[PDB]
Amino acid sequence: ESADLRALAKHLYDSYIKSFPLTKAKARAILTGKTTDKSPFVIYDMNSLMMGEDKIKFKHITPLQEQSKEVAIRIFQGCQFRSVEAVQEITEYAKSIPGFVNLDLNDQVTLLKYGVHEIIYTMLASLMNKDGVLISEGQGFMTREFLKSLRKPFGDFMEPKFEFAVKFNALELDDSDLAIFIAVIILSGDRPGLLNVKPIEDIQDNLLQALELQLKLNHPESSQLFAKLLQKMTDLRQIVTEHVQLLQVIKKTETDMSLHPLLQEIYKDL
Amino acid sequence: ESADLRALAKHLYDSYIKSFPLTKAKARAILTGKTTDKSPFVIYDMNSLMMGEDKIKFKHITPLQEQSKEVAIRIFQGCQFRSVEAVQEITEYAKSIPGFVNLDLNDQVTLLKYGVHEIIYTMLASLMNKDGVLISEGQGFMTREFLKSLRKPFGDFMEPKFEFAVKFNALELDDSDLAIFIAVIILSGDRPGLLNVKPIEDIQDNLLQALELQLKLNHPESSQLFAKLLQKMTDLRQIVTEHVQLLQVIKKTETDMSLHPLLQEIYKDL
Ligand SMILES: O=C(O)[C@H](Cc1ccccc1)Oc1ccc(-c2ccccc2)cc1
Repeated sequence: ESADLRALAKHLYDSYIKSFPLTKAKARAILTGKTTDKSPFVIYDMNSLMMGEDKIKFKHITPLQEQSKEVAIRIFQGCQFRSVEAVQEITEYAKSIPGFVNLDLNDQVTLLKYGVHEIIYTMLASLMNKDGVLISEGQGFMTREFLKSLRKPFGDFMEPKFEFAVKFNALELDDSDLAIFIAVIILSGDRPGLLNVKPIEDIQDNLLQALELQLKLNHPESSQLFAKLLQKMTDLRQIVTEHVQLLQVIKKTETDMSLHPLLQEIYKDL
Repeated sequence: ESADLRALAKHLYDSYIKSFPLTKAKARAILTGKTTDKSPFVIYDMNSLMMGEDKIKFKHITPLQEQSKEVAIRIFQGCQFRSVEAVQEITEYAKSIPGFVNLDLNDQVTLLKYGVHEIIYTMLASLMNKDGVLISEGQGFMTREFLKSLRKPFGDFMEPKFEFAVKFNALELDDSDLAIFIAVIILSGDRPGLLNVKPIEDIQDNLLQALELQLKLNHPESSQLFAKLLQKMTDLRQIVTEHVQLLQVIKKTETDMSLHPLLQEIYKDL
């Protein structure tokens, strides 16, 4: 019954909004979109970063570039802190999806563990455009040009995403679309370790139906959109694979240090 | 109109039969040991592989292996024969896809370059069951167990495809289904290098409509099969990749060998 799907879509959309601070609507208005009433603090150079990290609401480190920690490492470490926040926001949204909390606790952990990266890159695209990504609750903007002028290892760290984001955003999806999509991702069924796949695919199936209806009604002239969105899941997978790679590579730069114990402890890998 | 779509499905199914000698239909008939009009010779060890050259058209070596192109090599030399055989075939099927031959000559080469291996592992699935795969046009059956006990590297060339096959075959798709799915794979548009994307996406958007109707009609009691099928394309991409990196391994540990030109031309790391 379409009566239930429309209902399921509104529920999830509602949770998505109350779960994620920066929405794509809120992000798009700030971005390319005009809507100028509080412009962001651009970061196009080493000086932009420095001459700004001391005036931007950031809770980790301040501008100190001169034989005192490097810029390429400070930015990466910075994205890990934030991704720990996102993981928490995603976990909360996961518990709003009908059926998720009723699943075996182990599988819930497995679904989150293996779906968090795909969700993050999907939402990252809401903050990015061909020229950069919004930063800090949408208070800054780190240009795409800067990010590529980063150290030898971090130079390819964000370029692939930018390429994915541009294609993904061409779909012109809104938060009500992304909400259902993000749920489909969480409720996969192919994640390794699942103890009871039936309920998971049962829910994904119901989420997939909602998503389909949501796209037909919300984008009536955008043919086969549903199909395009699902085939984007192939792109995210590579994005996640390719990500664990550069990670292992980075895991061969900074390592043995006695001050990282309880700090590294908080930032395992995901 | 859903009538042109049905006509497209029929058209495609028709060219599919005309380009592929061993359909899933014939393959399943041979695999269901019940149908004994012509059963296969089961390869599951050296003696079997050895005797396999008597009841099959195995032009390879029957006697000693190691000091004369070991068993492993022999098996993959043939494998290589099949891919090129499949490429030429898939290449023939592609020309039947409406509009494909009208695309930019270069894009045609790109659609095939990235499409053909995803298609080969899709169709290869029709020849597998949890236990093994039919070889030499169904005349033979090589055990999954035997294939996995080969030399350190060659040993794990097929396992990831058997795992794909087991879950992909659970979808119970038939030749008329795969025909349209196989066409959706080629007419991607997200393939690297494509000079002209719009025209390509107009064809695929057409192929996806067809496939959607085909699945609803041919598998009415199968919810979200369409979606399930499209997500399977993510598995395909991954399989292609692990494969190439394996090929790169042999390329270094076997300098006396050779990866066929056509396959070499198609393959590019990264
Ligand atoms: O990569 C390819 O194009 C094919 C794809 C394929 C794999 C399994 C069944 C049918 C096709 O798989 C090959 C794997 C190994 C080899 C090979 C050839 C000579 C020596 C060592 C490996 C050739 C093809």
